[PDB]
Amino acid sequence: ERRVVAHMPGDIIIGALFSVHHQPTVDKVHERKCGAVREQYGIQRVEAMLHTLERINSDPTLLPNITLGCEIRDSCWHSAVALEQSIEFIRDSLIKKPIVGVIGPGSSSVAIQVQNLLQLFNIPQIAYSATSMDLSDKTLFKYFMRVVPSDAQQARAMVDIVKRYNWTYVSAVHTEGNYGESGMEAFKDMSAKEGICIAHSYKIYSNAGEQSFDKLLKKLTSHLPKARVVACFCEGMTVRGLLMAMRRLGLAGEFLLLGSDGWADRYDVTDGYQREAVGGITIKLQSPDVKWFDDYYLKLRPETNHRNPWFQEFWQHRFQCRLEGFPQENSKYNKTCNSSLTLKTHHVQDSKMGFVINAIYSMAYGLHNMQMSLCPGYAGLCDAMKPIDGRKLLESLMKTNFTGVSGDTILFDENGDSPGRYEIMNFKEMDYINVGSWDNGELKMDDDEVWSKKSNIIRSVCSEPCEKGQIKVIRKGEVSCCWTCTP
Amino acid sequence: ERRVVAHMPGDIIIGALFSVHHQPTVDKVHERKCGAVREQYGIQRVEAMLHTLERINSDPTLLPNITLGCEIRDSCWHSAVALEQSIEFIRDSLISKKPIVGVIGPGSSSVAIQVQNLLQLFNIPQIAYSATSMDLSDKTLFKYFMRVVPSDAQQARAMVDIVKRYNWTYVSAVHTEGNYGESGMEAFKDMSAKEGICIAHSYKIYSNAGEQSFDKLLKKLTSHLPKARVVACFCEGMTVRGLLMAMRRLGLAGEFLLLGSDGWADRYDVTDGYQREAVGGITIKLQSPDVKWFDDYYLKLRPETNHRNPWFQEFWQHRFQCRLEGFPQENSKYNKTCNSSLTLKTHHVQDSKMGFVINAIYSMAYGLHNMQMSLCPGYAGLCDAMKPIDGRKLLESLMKTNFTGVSGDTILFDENGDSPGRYEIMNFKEMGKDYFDYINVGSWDNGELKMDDDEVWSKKSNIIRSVCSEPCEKGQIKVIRKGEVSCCWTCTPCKENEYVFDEYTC
Ligand SMILES: *[C@@H]1O[C@H](CO)[C@@H](O)[C@H](O)[C@H]1NC(C)=O
Ligand SMILES: *[C@@H]1O[C@H](CO)[C@@H](O)[C@H](O)[C@H]1NC(C)=O
Ligand SMILES: *[C@@H]1O[C@H](CO)[C@@H](O)[C@H](O)[C@H]1NC(C)=O
Ligand SMILES: *[C@@H]1O[C@H](CO)[C@@H](O)[C@H](O)[C@H]1NC(C)=O
Ligand SMILES: *[C@@H]1O[C@H](CO)[C@@H](O)[C@H](O)[C@H]1NC(C)=O
Ligand SMILES: *[C@@H]1O[C@H](CO)[C@@H](O)[C@H](O)[C@H]1NC(C)=O
Ligand SMILES: [Mg+2]
Repeated sequence: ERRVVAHMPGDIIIGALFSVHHQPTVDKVHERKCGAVREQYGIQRVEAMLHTLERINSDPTLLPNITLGCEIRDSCWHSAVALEQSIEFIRDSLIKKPIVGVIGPGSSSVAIQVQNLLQLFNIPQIAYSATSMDLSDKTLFKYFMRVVPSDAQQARAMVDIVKRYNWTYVSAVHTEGNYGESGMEAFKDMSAKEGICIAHSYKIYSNAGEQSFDKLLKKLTSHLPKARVVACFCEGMTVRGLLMAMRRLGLAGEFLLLGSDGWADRYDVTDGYQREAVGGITIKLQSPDVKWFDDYYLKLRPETNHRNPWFQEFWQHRFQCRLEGFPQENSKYNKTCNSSLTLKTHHVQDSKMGFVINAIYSMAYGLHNMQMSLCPGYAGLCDAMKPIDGRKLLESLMKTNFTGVSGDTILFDENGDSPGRYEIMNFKEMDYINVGSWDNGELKMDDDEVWSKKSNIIRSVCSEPCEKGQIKVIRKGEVSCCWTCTP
Repeated sequence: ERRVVAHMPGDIIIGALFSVHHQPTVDKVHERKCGAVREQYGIQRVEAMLHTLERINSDPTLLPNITLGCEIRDSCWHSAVALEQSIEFIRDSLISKKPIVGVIGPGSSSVAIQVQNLLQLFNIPQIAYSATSMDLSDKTLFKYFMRVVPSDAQQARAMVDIVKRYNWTYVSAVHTEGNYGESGMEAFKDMSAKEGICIAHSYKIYSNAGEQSFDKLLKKLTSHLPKARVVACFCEGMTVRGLLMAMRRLGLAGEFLLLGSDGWADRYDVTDGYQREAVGGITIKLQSPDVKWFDDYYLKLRPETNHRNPWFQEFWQHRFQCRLEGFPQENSKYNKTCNSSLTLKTHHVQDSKMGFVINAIYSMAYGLHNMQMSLCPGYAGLCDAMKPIDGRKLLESLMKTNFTGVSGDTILFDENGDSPGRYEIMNFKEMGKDYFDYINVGSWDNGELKMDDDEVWSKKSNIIRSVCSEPCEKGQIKVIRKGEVSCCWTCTPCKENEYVFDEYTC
């Protein structure tokens, strides 16, 4: 109740919807009472927003004589609360200091709802983790950009990997959802057009159980001789459940798991089942650590950081102590916060931190190019920039081309989507180790590191090529890659 | 004469009078045979017209589903030829094909006066891009005249507020006699006198005499050396250079402060090689940024491709002093032949008032758009109320027009069809090893005068004082009206038995 907002003043104010708290319980959905505080998706991304705007105001090349402000609201990873705060943006325009554009939110569905709201008022929205290829349609989501690649780009990466190693007959398993269905149908179309055959579409949920995973493993073994590669558009723990199935049913290394981004180099899926895990090839989303972010965030102190209102709550929650003498001091904590406490103690940077920073820079560069166009000779905001036109800002943001925080030359296509830049990992008995890269179609790889020799490359084919004497290829009737050699 | 016209088709056609050629020789004024081609005032402004109409037709927000055409005629900077071409405008208007809705230009203020006197007879709105003379401010006499440039009176107001800001009560005045000197000087006199500033004397000097008259006038200016030191200069370009040559000759090196006009704003040919006496002067420059997209268009042009501009072959041959072999408009008497490597980027200088030409074209376009939005509310193109366009209605729309210019300016016209003044103040300072340069010191935006006080002067003591009489002691004031000047008094002791009635008499 009476939600707080971390807002920074400036000549231009950019809205931000971060997931500071967890989504409310099933009970309080009609009440909108968020859960515990979130470290990575919350406080870290809020501080990223704040310090990135500070660093952008510091830069004299980008937006000179203009101050960038923000208004950071808690989305709580739930469509309803995000809609509440987006409505607060829409009314807070009212025309103090209207919101030019919104950053986020996290979830793709929550992003869809926030976009359906914002496009009604011509407010450009840039996402940092919304990947579902439903948002690629710009007739339905006119003002939606994103610095992350769609799920279709990842399915394209898997298609070209299966292509490169001449795997014509492959099985398919996906975690059913708005990600499984999407990635799997994109993979099906792309593979079928490239000349690859699928056994059929297998869907397994993560919370099925330790018997449905075994039934699905047997349904996958029902194609044991011909197919050996299982294209896996799967969540994180779905791969661990299938590795537990490989342990149970004793299929140790009888199949090749082409892992998705859910299982990229995340140890918690393999550890203690590393036996069956060896051999798998996984797609990881290339995300380097933003050094200067860590340098800023790890120095923070609740004694000093007052602009982030959730930082006192976060300090008490992370260290399970009580910030004695502070305004947001909470009881029910037995221990008291020691002055030695530091954020460096077991610090893990946010998964997609680089993408949050890149989206903030995307908004900043769009505003800067709009100022350079509308106000040619002016340094700050001339009368064409007062007020900023949402339509014109969108026009500029669609054209935006800049070099990201990690060296990426990030730019948006006609559909407001960003190019895919993944790195391929192989789980080898030495750990996930890098084996190649995928840059928007350009697939380079270390062929003689995933396999020792050219003979070791597992073959996945339904029917062997017909004899030079006995050539006549005849379609059996069930699959296109299964023929009968007749005279 | 069979003059050629650069015309572009459209649903609405806008006339334009640009100065493609020089004005005819004194002999051929009754013959109307124009001179050499002009790069900046000519070809550049013609291409500006054409490409600006292209870019406006590209915009779906401004005039959607309507095509803007034009008819670009050579005014030759001479009243007679401009009247000829304006007559062709008004007659193919009367005949209907494709009447001329409005005219852009011309350049000269006198030629603008004549063209306006012609056009207003047929209710054709005219927008000027360089006609500044404040004679055109009267709308009872020039009912259909707009202009995106400020009047000369706005510039005199800028000088008045500059003299005001630095407490310069007693200043001398010099102007180049003409339709600009007289105007600016009388406006300055009225404004200064109302603000509380006195004039030492108003000297008028012509640009063509000199080397004796400049020295006599410099001596007449020195006849007030101690009291007055600031000389408000409503002067042409080379008049300031003549006065700097006088300062060189008579050895008055930095004995006076020259408050320069737009004739000498950052115009180097006035200072160069006399930069010694030029240092210190404060000049008003008309803020004109470079139109990037214009250059991007113009510098790519090629006579092999550009056929819509008929003068482009002549211009290509003249600028590069070569011969366009194999072309229809190929001219002899050129010894060299045109190389295929030749580019317009070679020593390119954008037109002085290019932004204003583009802003005038946009003014006409936005006026037409607002007229279409009013007459035809739901319609996209031209309904029957827009067929035909009423000159009176178009004028009504253009007077109310308010839009954001090419450079971010909020261009709008007042009740007198004049635009707000947006000037920038320059100071000629010695910047290091023999590097003399005009440097920005502040801005004047229709009354709002911002400035960098501690950059034109190092300290508050360095600010030159220009005052006739020092303030009288508070006890014994008795300021005496001599009878000749309004603010030049003599401080006298008030009679011991008399009382201090006011600050003027006892
Ligand atoms: C504008 O920016 C310059 C640096 O580029 C700075 O020196 C100046 O103080 C700024 N002025 C305003 C009014 O922001
Ligand atoms: C992106 O911008 C750079 C300049 O920083 C330019 O060289 C490059 O061609 C641009 N690329 C695209 C695709 O616009
Ligand atoms: C206006 O022009 C567009 C093309 O830009 C065309 O599709 C549309 O049909 C036109 N509208 C009318 C009413 O003619
Ligand atoms: C002008 O005089 C007033 C006092 O009448 C003073 O306050 C002001 O600073 C002066 N301005 C300048 C530029 O000297
Ligand atoms: C054309 O230009 C090139 C480069 O400027 C020059 O080397 C060449 O000699 C020129 N050709 C003629 C015929 O002058
Ligand atoms: C802009 O134009 C409108 C015409 O409707 C006028 O009322 C308004 O005063 C103009 N803006 C300014 C700042 O004068
Ligand atoms: Mg900045």
